[PDB]
Amino acid sequence: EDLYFQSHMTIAVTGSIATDHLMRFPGRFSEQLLPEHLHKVSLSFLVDDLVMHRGGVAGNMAFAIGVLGGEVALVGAAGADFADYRDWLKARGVNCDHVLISETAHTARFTCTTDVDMAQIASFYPGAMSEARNIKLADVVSAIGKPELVIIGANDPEAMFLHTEECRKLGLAFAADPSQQLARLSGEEIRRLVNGAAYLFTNDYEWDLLLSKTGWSEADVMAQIDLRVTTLGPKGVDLVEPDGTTIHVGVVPETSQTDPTGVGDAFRAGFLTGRSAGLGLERSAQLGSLVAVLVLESTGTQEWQWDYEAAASRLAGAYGEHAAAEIVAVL
Amino acid sequence: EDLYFQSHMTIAVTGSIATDHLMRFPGRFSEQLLPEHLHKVSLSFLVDDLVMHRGGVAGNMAFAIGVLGGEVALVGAAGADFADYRDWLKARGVNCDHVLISETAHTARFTCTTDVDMAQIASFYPGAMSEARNIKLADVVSAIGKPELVIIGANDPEAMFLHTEECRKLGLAFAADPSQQLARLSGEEIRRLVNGAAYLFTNDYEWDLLLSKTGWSEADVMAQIDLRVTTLGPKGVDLVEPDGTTIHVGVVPETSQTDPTGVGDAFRAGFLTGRSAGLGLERSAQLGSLVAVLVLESTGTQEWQWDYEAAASRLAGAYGEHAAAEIVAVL
Ligand SMILES: Nc1nc(F)nc2c1ncn2[C@@H]1O[C@H](CO)[C@@H](O)[C@H]1O
Ligand SMILES: Nc1nc(F)nc2c1ncn2[C@@H]1O[C@H](CO)[C@@H](O)[C@H]1O
Repeated sequence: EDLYFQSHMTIAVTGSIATDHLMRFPGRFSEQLLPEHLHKVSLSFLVDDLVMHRGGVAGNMAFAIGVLGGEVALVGAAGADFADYRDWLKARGVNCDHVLISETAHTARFTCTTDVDMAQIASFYPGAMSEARNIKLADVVSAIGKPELVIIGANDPEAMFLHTEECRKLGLAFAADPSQQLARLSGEEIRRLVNGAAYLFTNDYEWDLLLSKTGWSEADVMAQIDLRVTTLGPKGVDLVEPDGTTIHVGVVPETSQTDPTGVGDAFRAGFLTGRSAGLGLERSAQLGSLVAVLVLESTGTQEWQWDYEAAASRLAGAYGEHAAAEIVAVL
Repeated sequence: EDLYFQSHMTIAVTGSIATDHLMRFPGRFSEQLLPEHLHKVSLSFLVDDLVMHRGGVAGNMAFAIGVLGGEVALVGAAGADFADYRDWLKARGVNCDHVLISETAHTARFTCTTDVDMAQIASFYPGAMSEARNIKLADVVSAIGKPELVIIGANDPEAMFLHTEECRKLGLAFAADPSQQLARLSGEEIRRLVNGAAYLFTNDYEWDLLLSKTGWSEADVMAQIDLRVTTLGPKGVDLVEPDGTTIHVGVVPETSQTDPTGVGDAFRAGFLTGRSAGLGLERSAQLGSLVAVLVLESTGTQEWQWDYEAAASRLAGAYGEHAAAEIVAVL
């Protein structure tokens, strides 16, 4: 029981802050993935495009929460070059006071290749991100009060656990969002991020990867968390309670599949923004699905716009008049 | 029948010229590749290392032929920054007079991630490489005479076919070495690079990929080429005649598995250098296997050294006293 004052009602977003280099491969990754050679791949894709955008899961989620009008603090480590990115985030209402700025290291670099089917293969060079393990959430809480929720996104692997442990001892609700780091984290490292999570967010691949590396069954997981949120690509999202009562919400139909980078981050930000404003699970995932498709339809993770009227109309089209009115009212 | 004078006995190396960014993932790619999710991967690897080295298959092969004392011309397209790389190559005897230097575009960039098992996943941004389709081999032959062999390595996809067609009409022997570009090339594009090749070089994965995309059987291929050379990783290399009489040569045992980038290029350069000096197929693959392991044991593709005495001793250790003496004498 933490007796310190409530930040009311700020979301703290912890996780990576990066520059993304996004490229396109005009072919199919799967077609190149021979099942008998997956033991030791040798893959090289000639790309026809390369563009740079602001990124990092925490930058992406903070940006979207800010666009949607939420109170949000970004907590992560960046290089000295961060001043410009800070102005871009501040322009959408993001509190960047608690970003650790490295004296020596460079802002992290994401290099990603997307194929015609929206599959993606990418590397992430941490640089200054590794110093996130030096950030104390206690000092953040000291300054702005207790957040209603701390998001634990992909980050310096040690930082992900330290931040989670801090949430546990400070009694802060947290969302486990290890998605992007599941490949790097050992089963032991994944297991210690999960217990007591208000939300666990992944896509279905990541859900299978998590269970595969943790050695856990779905039951083992549901006993430790308040809610599992599993995005299903073109099949929408499952929201599962520990019982588990399952709410399913289908996608907002896309007009293009441009670039899927940051789609999960956007869903999570919209959904959590919905939850913060007292919408239920179904309505929150409907709002999330909209921000998600807006990212899918643009190149880069923070290159989407928010038109209130366009939003209501689209929400109406996919979910009906009730959903659209309840959602738009909350914002 | 080309009546123009013989370059005697120059190898022309066509293919990519690049800067390589090499990174390491301290985990296993396969462990992250769920067979039921290979339909649409979502992969992101946190890397712990990033280093830059001179690269491109044609730069790599030209460098090695030059180190081994061969006469070699590098033929490809690079950016204005190429002046420095040119000095590095010229220092090892490489003729760079026929490199096309782009007035506007940047030297190509390779971004590669290697796991603990030496598996690799990479992207290649062409930049100035795309202008290789503007290079005329006829003009090269005009200047230096007919090469004894033209290597057709991974390149601008259109350039790979144009260069091959030029070899066919100029009556130049050529080696089809599409390896790195097989992922990008259509089955139609692969099929038109093969007929009449003096050598076809691939590893076994690439051999399966080639057959898979061409719709060809091994028999269909062997009827069109003079020799198939298929590297087998830790199992060495198969050299197969159209019959097919098969010569197999095992690896030179490694003291480390440092970085496998450029290992194939090195094998090909050593092997072809062997063939140029009148060694037979077995002896040429033995020399090739040595340059190959030297690359495996160093980081980068052209960061290996050539000690004549160390070479003889290692060749002796893996292949016996006869092989070592016959090989070292030729150089
Ligand atoms: N392995 C990773 N680790 C961390 F901390 N962040 C990563 C990783 N892979 C992708 N990203 C970031 O994810 C964003 C899209 O969700 C992108 O903006 C990108 O910066
Ligand atoms: N898709 C590709 N296309 C081309 F033309 N070149 C590529 C490709 N992938 C890797 N490379 C180069 O291969 C070298 C190692 O064999 C490396 O030095 C690298 O530059």
